[PDB]
Amino acid sequence: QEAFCYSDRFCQNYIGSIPDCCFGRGSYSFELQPPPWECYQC
Repeated sequence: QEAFCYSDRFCQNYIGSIPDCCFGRGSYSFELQPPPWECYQC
């Protein structure tokens, strides 16, 4: 329910994991700090 949230769309700014990831700046992925294209930008 908690995808990894990266405030930046390049997936390298991990702020944690939250299920309300898209209620702020965030790109979410199910992997730890992957390449920019592997995250979904909110």
